[PDB]
Amino acid sequence: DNQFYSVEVGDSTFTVLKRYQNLKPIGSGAQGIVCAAYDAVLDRNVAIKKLSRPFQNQTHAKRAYRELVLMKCVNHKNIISLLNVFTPQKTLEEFQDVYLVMELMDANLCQVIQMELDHERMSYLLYQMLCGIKHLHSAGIIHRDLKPSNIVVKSDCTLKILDFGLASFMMTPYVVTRYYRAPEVILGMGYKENVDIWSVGCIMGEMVRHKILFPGRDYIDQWNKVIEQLGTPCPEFMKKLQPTVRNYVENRPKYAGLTFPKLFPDSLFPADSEHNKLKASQARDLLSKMLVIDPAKRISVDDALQHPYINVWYDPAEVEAPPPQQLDEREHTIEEWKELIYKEVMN
Ligand SMILES: O=C1c2ccccc2-c2n[nH]c3cccc1c23
Repeated sequence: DNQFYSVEVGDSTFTVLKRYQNLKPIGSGAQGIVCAAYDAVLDRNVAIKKLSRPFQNQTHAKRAYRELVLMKCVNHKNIISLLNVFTPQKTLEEFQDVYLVMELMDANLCQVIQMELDHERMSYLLYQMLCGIKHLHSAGIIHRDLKPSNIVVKSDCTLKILDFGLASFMMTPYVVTRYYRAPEVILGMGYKENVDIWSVGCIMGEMVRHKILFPGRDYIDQWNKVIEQLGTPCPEFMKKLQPTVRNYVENRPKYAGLTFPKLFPDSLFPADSEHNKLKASQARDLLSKMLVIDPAKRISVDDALQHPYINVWYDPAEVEAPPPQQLDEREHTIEEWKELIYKEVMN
């Protein structure tokens, strides 16, 4: 009595439990391919993500295992919830693919970016974003890899962050995105919680300009786009850079960097009225507090959530609450990773 059936979607095959019906493509990325589907058991729509051979490389396998262990433990209204996990393969020897069933959303942030939002929507999206980051932080997790493709939303303006971020060489088709990586994390500097504020900043700025703030072919080219617009960091900051780095950085063409009002003119914001003009200045202020090269001066999540522009949706229940009560860290080989993932999936 088999409980699986296969269907073609995109240029790949999905083999799932019969409960999942009428699958339909909805995008793809690095971690894998995703589908939309109706779940007859729960009588609702779900998102089904297929991880093909997650154990193929160390990093890829650590990501899968981690996301899998944390997706069952944490449970915040802004973190994507895992509904079910399964593999069609029935023995460790044959074990190949893993399927994650999650709540279905209507679009990722890349799409939202392509459009304009009113101050009310934009601030709400940002509120939920920072709120999710605060929950992760209080659980000892610091993302460090927040980007628009990792965030999804629904029509009712609800938002959820997908993966849990970062914890070897790679040549796979997976892009080398790093446009959203904080400066300190780039120049090998150490980092802290507020390292995520920089990403939110890049994302917020991108939702306003509708363009990647810092387009960089390579981590070297990116640093330029950063300095050009934001200007060169203060000497003190440099004193904090490693010799090998402070050298390259301090010998890099200096820059004044365009002011914030210029970087985010009133034309990118609704200037309908005084209320909107006032809201546009408060957004600009928030951006100038998050897009700070030197983290020492960059605002924190708790402060960002109190910012006038965001404060509007504050709620002491969704912010200050008791976070969740197996955390690996040892490197393993492909084979060990495959059994670890398999045992996890099989429980
Ligand atoms: O990539 C998407 C995605 C992309 C566009 C629209 C909805 C979703 C969506 N809804 N739930 C999940 C769970 C994981 C990934 C994704 C989703």
